[PDB]
Amino acid sequence: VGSLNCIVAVSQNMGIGKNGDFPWPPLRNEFRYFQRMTTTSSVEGKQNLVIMGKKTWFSIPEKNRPLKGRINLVLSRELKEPPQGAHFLSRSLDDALKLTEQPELANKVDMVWIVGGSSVYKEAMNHPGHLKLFVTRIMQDFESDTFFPEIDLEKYKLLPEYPGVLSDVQEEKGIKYKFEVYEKND
Ligand SMILES: NC(=O)C1=CN([C@@H]2O[C@H](COP(=O)(O)OP(=O)(O)OC[C@H]3O[C@@H](n4cnc5c(N)ncnc54)[C@H](OP(=O)(O)O)[C@@H]3O)[C@@H](O)[C@H]2O)C=CC1
Ligand SMILES: COc1ccc(OC)c(Cc2cnc3nc(N)nc(N)c3c2C)c1
Repeated sequence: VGSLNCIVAVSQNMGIGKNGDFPWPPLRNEFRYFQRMTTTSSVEGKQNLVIMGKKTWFSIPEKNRPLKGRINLVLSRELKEPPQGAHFLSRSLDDALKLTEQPELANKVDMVWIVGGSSVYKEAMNHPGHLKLFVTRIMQDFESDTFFPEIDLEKYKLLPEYPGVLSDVQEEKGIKYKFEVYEKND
């Protein structure tokens, strides 16, 4: 109902996963960042909705599923019902978005966050209108089996800054990374 946003951590080789996991060792503050960003609602009494593919839901450890304080929606054409812990199941990105507009969640959803995987990212990226990409650039190459789609710089503008997102290069476990925000409106 508010903003449509994507959030991803990508290596310099554009990788996002490896055998059901993140291609690098776990970054606990990257994660804290991901939690803070998708969890905070710019409006009282409203909650954010997170959309993810089926493989993304199964890659999150059980202890962490469902993502707390958010409406969790899984995308699948094969599941008959939401996985255990999940709140909604949709068969496509359009229906996930049309549901937002159901008087049910009428006034319950604030921002919508696309949290993975590839398939779900590309399709949000081609979705017309206004969208923001929140990209954590992991500054090294990592052997990966899943990639993030190409960012069209003719459509996406990298922002010079954004409220609540550090602009300095971070370092954890001896790997460097930085946070970026891209905006579109076609
Ligand atoms: N570094 C990072 O930020 C992130 C990394 N990841 C990682 O990426 C991998 C998961 O990636 P990926 O393989 O791309 O998986 P996805 O999570 O996108 O799972 C794909 C499944 O989801 C369903 N689905 C996906 N897109 C759609 C759609 N548009 N409409 C309907 N159903 C859809 C389909 O399910 P069905 O087959 O059941 O139809 C499809 O098989 C793991 O490695 C995970 O750890 C994930 C998120 C962020
Ligand atoms: C251990 O907690 C996990 C493990 C795996 C896992 O998804 C692959 C997640 C979810 C997770 C974590 N950090 C992220 N970090 C960023 N920047 N973007 C994401 N989309 C993201 C996601 C979806 C959380």
